[PDB]
Amino acid sequence: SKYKHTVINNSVTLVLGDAIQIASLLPKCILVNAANRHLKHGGGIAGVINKASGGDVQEESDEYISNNGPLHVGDSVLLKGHGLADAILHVVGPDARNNEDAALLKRCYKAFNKHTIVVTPLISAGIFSVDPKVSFEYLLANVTTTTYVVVNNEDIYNTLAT
Ligand SMILES: NC(=O)c1ccc[n+]([C@@H]2O[C@H](COP(=O)([O-])OP(=O)(O)OC[C@H]3O[C@@H](n4cnc5c(N)ncnc54)[C@H](O)[C@@H]3O)[C@@H](O)[C@H]2O)c1
Repeated sequence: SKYKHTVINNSVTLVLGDAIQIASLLPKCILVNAANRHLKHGGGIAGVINKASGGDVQEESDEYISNNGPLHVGDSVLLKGHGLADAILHVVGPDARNNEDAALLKRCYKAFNKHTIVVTPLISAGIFSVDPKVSFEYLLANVTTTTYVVVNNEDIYNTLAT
């Protein structure tokens, strides 16, 4: 403890708190960023990750994109951790505002499985406007590695913890 949490299965623990704070706690982990195709970290969790790095994350992201072009929806890229974690896995969830289908979360969450310990927000559950329950279902269905799923909204936590 130290945070409110529910163990869902052998792999997944749901945590009420801040993903950055949970990632700092763990000696070894990857932190997941809920990113857009251009890795422009203007807001949401992406914004808070970038600011916690003092803009180091945006700097790196720009270099990656500048040289490699935009990601596809459902793609991910493992980049440096900038002291927040061992590395940051930037994952591009579907944006329901752009009629992108929630089923692309399968690709997002499968990318977790090659990592030993993952700390993640619910992908697409913010401004990308996927039902948190739907995002969580896709996570449980596809994630097979040790994962701390961190939500900062107690009402969302209660819904998913039932
Ligand atoms: N031009 C641009 O900058 C541009 C354009 C289009 C889209 N977008 C991006 O789309 C992104 C992704 O949307 P999304 O829904 O996948 O992301 P998200 O940040 O919006 O939401 C993910 C979930 O995690 C929660 N959360 C937020 N901060 C948290 C924290 N500290 N710890 C744990 N949980 C936290 C949110 O409340 C939400 O439930 C935006 O953050 C933004 O970067 C940006």
